[PDB]
Amino acid sequence: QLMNFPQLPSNGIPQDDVIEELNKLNDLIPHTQWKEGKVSGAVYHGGDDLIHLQTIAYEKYCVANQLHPDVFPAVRKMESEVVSMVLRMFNAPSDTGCGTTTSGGTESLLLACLSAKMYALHHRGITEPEIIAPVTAHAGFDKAAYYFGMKLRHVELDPTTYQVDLGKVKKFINKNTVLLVGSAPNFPHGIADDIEGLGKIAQKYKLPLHVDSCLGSFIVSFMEKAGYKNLPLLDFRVPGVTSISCDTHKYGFAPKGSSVIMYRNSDLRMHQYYVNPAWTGGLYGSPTLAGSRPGAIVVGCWATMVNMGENGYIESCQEIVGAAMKFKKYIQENIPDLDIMGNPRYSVISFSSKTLNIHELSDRLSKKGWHFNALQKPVALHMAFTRLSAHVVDEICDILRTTVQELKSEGVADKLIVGFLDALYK
Amino acid sequence: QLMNFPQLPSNGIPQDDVIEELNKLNDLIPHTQWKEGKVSGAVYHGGDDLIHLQTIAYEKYCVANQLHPDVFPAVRKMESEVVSMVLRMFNAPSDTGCGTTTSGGTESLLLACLSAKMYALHHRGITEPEIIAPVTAHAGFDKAAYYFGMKLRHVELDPTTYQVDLGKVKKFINKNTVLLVGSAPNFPHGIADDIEGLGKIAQKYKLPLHVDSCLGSFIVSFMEKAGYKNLPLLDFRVPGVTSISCDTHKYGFAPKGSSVIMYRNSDLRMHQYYVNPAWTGGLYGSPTLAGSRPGAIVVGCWATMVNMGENGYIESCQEIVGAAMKFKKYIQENIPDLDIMGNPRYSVISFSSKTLNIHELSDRLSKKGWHFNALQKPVALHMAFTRLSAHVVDEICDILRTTVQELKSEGVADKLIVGFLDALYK
Repeated sequence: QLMNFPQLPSNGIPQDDVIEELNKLNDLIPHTQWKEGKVSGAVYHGGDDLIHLQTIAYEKYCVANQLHPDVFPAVRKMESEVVSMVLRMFNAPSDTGCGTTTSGGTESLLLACLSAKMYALHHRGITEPEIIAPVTAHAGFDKAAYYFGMKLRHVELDPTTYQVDLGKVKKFINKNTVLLVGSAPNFPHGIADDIEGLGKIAQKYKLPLHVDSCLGSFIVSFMEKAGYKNLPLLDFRVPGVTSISCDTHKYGFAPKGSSVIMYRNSDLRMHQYYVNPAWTGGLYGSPTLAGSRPGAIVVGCWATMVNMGENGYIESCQEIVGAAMKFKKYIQENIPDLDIMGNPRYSVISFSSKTLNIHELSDRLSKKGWHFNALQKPVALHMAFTRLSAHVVDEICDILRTTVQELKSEGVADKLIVGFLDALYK
Repeated sequence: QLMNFPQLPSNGIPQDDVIEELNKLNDLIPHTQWKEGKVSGAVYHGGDDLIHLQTIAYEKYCVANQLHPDVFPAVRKMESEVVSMVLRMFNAPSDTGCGTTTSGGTESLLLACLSAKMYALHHRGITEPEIIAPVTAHAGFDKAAYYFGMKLRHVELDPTTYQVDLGKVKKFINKNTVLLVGSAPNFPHGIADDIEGLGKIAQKYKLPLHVDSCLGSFIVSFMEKAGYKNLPLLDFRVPGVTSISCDTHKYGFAPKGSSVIMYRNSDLRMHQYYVNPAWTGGLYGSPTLAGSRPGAIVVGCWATMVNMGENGYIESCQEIVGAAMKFKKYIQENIPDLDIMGNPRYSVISFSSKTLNIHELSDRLSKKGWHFNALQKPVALHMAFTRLSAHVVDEICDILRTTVQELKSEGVADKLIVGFLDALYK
């Protein structure tokens, strides 16, 4: 049995008695087997070898804190490089094309939102900021409206392609609209909204255009280098594109808790910064929303991108997307009871069904240890393909079986969410 | 010479060619010698042995993501423990006394602010939130007002004790006031504001009381167990105390990027959470402000607190504070040209001088490789004692020498800060 600690021990336990417990924890208390590619997301690589790299890199820069460039210059140099490499993947202006680093993919979105808020509030003085984005967007956009007190307006989609209706959005352009969003790809259905034709509308109403490539990251960019044709534009080559998010801790396989927000020029990110010279403790200047920052993490991110190179994320994209498509084809050819959502061109595959109760089906799967992300409006579920789940041949026959087992069988919910949040500390 | 990367390499370089570069970086590009205890802050421990622990712990839980408790349960169990141990250090109600974990010490402050904003906006419906705090507070409080659009009102201090004037604050109690802050200790001067007598005023105007112990962390709490007398109350034993911040990545020696925010009951933190069931991608529920979170970091934090135990942070407090006091005494007995700021009872020591130009003095030191935090209003400087700088006997004779070398010698600055922020990516 493993020992728990309601409070600090009388005497500190040796390092040896610790790692033993660090293993007792992994070995004992059961969990979802991500190592066996049974989770849609969470772990995106899992390679014992890769982990070891970012582990020793962690050790080298364990104390690193981006708050102090004068003390940790190498970390500064490695960030300027990371952002630089990511900028080239999305073909940002080699001239004014700047960028910045963030923690989670969520912080990246909030910084693009704060950028537009304090921008339109500087060139238009909008006292009532208003952000508009697809319903298929990410909760990261729904947070910004809550925190910054902005007005978030959801826009419905095209029932056929499941993309975004570029017409309904026009009906929402106001004197308060500060930015328009285009998830590419979105989290729910993994389908890139019309971006190539969205960099034209942005130019019309002089509004900032943000692309939520947090999920796409190192897949969408390499779709072209992987040898895939008929692919829209999802980046700065689209003149109407302002900012672009990208999670390196996702499909970059970088240490969890590392993403990047990009811009077309510096005067934009200027509005995402915080400046307070008046402060007595000195004169703060957070490039992001955080004070002290985990230097090691970004270093581990820098090391993976080099160890992988441009050739790595190709053999990565080809593999991941390769499986996602094989998956899609199998649930079309076989498993006739399922319905693909739109035309997933990438590594994320979504689907639904009116013949079966998808809600119960999900439970039938989770009971077998396989966890698909449960969706709503419409009620569905998907599988974000990772290197681990890239061993798909198994869970294709698995889902068919489960579907075979299905057909062979004759109020304010706001208060509930808070409950399982408090339950994370007992 | 070290190789730089404007973009991803043609072919990924072997792990071996990476760690070599990871060392070339440390070895080559010069930096401030924190290992020699020449930095007031940044690195708080630096122990090769300790680092190794949190390094292998990192490896065990490298993929860990707090977004998925069902996948990483051990991380859940270790967080519930961490918060639990920290709660006991500050003597929170063993009944309703709850808590939560955060990234940087900054996020912890913002969550206490959002807590009060969405609280007074729920029980009083205050459309114009108003936060009041000492000028000696932290920039973390100045950020919340900027992001959440709250009104931050600074309050001056007592010219003699350098604490906070509990009278001037009374003159600011409004129908918009949502919380009062009490830095303990503050960053600028490392002097704990009157908290023992501040838990009485909080009860008067039924306002939430937040203690910024982000800097004090594992020092203030252990001041009593270290064998020190005549110590005010800086925690929940003060009935008027609502929330309390604490940076574990500071004096806890935990992996950088880990702090904790505490409450007296759950209904408080309830307001710091984010809830969005309406979201189509599912039903988000961020306990903090972040999406995906670095599980490894909190695990490394959990491992240090156990390896240290309650006996570790005593031999820690006794050592750190021991040096800070020896430092203070030496600049009083010797170095008659300096003036201690108030009565620093802890590990942080601040001072000033009218005889010498402190600004130039700071430069004289930084030129010798010794970096003290430059302060303003009043123009001064301090030294936050870490385990490394806890070898003080040296830099006491160093500062005297530098002072000896001193006396032996016959517009909108807002636009400037943004400059050195953009310069972090070239």
